[PDB]
Order: sequence, then structure tokens, then C-alpha cells
Amino acid sequence: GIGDPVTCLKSGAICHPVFCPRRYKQIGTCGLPGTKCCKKP
Amino acid sequence: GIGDPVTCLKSGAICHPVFCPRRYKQIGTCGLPGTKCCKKP
Ligand SMILES: CCCCCCCC(=O)OC[C@H](COP(=O)(O)O[C@@H]1[C@H](O)[C@H](O)[C@@H](OP(=O)(O)O)[C@H](OP(=O)(O)O)[C@H]1O)OC(=O)CCCCCCC
Ligand SMILES: CCCCCCCC(=O)OC[C@H](COP(=O)(O)O[C@@H]1[C@H](O)[C@H](O)[C@@H](OP(=O)(O)O)[C@H](OP(=O)(O)O)[C@H]1O)OC(=O)CCCCCCC
Repeated sequence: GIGDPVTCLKSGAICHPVFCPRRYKQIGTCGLPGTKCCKKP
Repeated sequence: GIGDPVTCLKSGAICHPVFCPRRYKQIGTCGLPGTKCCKKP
């Protein structure tokens, strides 16, 4: 899946530390420590 | 303004690294260098 910050932000998603914020679901990582790639369904 | 991660997330915003993603307004920081508190208008 997604594991780098460029692809994450180019896929309609955001990078967030630790956990994905409310209304976002985790779809991968952004390659940075403890950072998740997060997207609203 | 908002300057800690708790108040940022409890205000309906996100702590995004480096910059606020497209369509998010920066409303402060999450207390750490390189974190922006970003809220969707
Ligand atoms: C060169 C300067 C570098 C800084 C530039 C600052 C970057 C900046 O200000 O814009 C954000 C940008 C991506 O945002 P960008 O708007 O381009 O991405 C679009 C967005 O994902 C849309 O949701 C997509 O539409 P859809 O949902 O598919 O329908 C759209 O697809 P398409 O319509 O185009 O096909 C995407 O293009 O981020 C980075 O890529 C790398 C950041 C590095 C990560 C750092 C953060 C950890
Ligand atoms: C979760 C793990 C990941 C976390 C990663 C951690 C992220 C990371 O470490 O970088 C964030 C940092 C952002 O800077 P940062 O959030 O600290 O914001 C600066 C800070 O507010 C200073 O106080 C300001 O100076 P002053 O008070 O007014 O005197 C300064 O104003 P100015 O100087 O702008 O005028 C602000 O920029 O990076 C960059 O600068 C540009 C892109 C960096 C390169 C990246 C490009 C891809």
C-alpha cells in the first residue's frame, strides 16, 4: 500500500502522527516515524 | 492561538507535519516545531 508522504498526499489523503483524526480511516503510512496516511471514506 | 496537539484535535483540526494540506487553513501549531494545526473550513 501507501508508504511515502508524496503518494499519500497525492491520493487525496493526509499524513498524521500516531493516529488518524476523526472521520479519517488509515490507508497506509507516510514513511515518517509513527505517521499514518489517512483518508476520509 | 492553538499551540498544543490536544487543543488542536479537540477543536476539529489536525496536526499535520510541515504544512497544512490543500483546502486546510492553518490556525496555529501543535506545540512542536514543524507541526501545523490545520482546520478544514
Ligand atoms: C517542491 C516543494 C515541496 C513542498 C510542496 C508542498 C506540497 C503542497 O503544497 O501540495 C500538497 C502536495 C500534494 O497535493 P496535491 O494537490 O498535488 O494532490 C492532489 C490531491 O491528492 C487530490 O485529492 C487528488 O484528487 P483525487 O482525490 O485523486 O480525485 C489530486 O489528484 P489529480 O487530480 O492531480 O490526479 C492530487 O493531485 O504534497 C505533496 O505531494 C508532497 C508534500 C511532501 C510531504 C511533506 C509533508 C509530510
Ligand atoms: C511526525 C514525524 C515527522 C515530523 C517532521 C518534522 C517537520 C520539520 O521538522 O520541518 C518543519 C519545518 C517547518 O517550520 P516550522 O513549523 O518550525 O515553522 C517556523 C516556526 O513557526 C518559526 O517560529 C518561524 O520563525 P519566527 O518565529 O517567525 O521567527 C518560521 O517562520 P519563517 O521562517 O517561515 O518566516 C516558521 O517557518 O520545515 C520547514 O521550515 C520547511 C519545510 C522543511 C523541509 C521539508 C520539505 C519536504
